Amino acid sequence: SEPMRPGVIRFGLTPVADLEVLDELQAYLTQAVGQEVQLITQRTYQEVTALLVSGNLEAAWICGYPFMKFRDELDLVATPLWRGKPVYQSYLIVGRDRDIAGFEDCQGDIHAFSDPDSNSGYLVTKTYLAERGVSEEGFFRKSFFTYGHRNVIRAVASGLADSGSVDGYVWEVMKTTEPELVAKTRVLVKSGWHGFPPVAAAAGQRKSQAVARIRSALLDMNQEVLGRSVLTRLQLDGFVETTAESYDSIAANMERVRRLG
Repeated sequence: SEPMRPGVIRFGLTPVADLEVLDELQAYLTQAVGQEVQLITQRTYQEVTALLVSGNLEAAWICGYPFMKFRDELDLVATPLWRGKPVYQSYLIVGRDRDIAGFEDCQGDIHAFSDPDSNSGYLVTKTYLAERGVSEEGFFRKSFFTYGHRNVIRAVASGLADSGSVDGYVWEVMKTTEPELVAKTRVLVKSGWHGFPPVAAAAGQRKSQAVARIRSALLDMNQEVLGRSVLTRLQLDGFVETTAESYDSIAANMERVRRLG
């Protein structure tokens, strides 16, 4: 019960954007919170979520799947707004010129998933498979993790993967920033709408001044020039408060996948 506190406010995420964007987000959070905030990048959602649950981050930008997986150990801070709504889709992508009708035609593909703890990069496609009585090992000739949504698009564009499961927000953003790369892909399947990947805190930190200041920095991010500059680079509109109810559609798919196979 001797308290442990960090030397600096730590904000965890996966590399969701270019280094210049992340530097600008770090600068914004430092400015809004009124003291140093350090961005801690990890490769995987397992890594970021584990650091947050164990009290080695003040907050983290995670995914609805890891959030619902550790629902009792985590509190929602804020949900991003994209194209005016706190929701997104999983895209199943193939090569631009690939001649197939739908999901069934992907049998025997090499498939690129993003991360085993990603809603849009794994769980949605896993739900499509499980509903039809198959797993990735049975349906695909090979499946692998890229540990990055932009990397799924690169894997399909380069022809190393026949198909891929990607965050629809990331595909739409990349279409504007790297149009010649994304033009080598097309969307075969769009999923249902799910809660946009949220910012969360450890359950034992509701009272925390650090979490309160990070929450305010996110909700008030449009108030100042630097905040609006970061949001413009992310193609996000801001952050809103949500309840766990917003992530019920992801919880439902987790329960479905658990009950099947």
